[PDB]
Amino acid sequence: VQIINKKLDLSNVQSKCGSKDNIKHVPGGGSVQIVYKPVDLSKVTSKCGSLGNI
Amino acid sequence: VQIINKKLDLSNVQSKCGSKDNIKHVPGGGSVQIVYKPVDLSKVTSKCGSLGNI
Amino acid sequence: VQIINKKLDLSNVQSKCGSKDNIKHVPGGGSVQIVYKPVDLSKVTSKCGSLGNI
Repeated sequence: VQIINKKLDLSNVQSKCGSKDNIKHVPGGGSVQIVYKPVDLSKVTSKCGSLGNI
Repeated sequence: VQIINKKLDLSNVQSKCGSKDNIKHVPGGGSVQIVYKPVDLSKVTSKCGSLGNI
Repeated sequence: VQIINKKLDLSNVQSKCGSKDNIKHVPGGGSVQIVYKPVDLSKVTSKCGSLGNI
């Protein structure tokens, strides 16, 4: 009943950001979820001289 | 009944930011969750001379 | 019934930030969670000459 994963990871990231989730994973009936007036206004600048493998 | 993972990781990150989640994992019926006036005005600047393997 | 992990990790991080989660893992029905006026205002700067393996 063998399971064999053998994973190899060489990945690279310059800047990595997690989630910014407002309401998340709320199991139950008759519950109330309100998200009111969100504003994403954020800025991302990425500049690179050469991107990719080989 | 073997399980064999054998994982290898050489990965790189220059800056790593976790999540910023407002309401998260709230198990139960009849509950109230409110998230009122969120703003995200964050800035992310990434600059690189060469990004990638080999 | 072998479980065998064999994991090897050589990964690198220059700067690492944990999560900034407001309300998190709150078990119970009929409960109330309010998050009011969040502001992400953060700045992240990453500059590199060469990022990646070999």
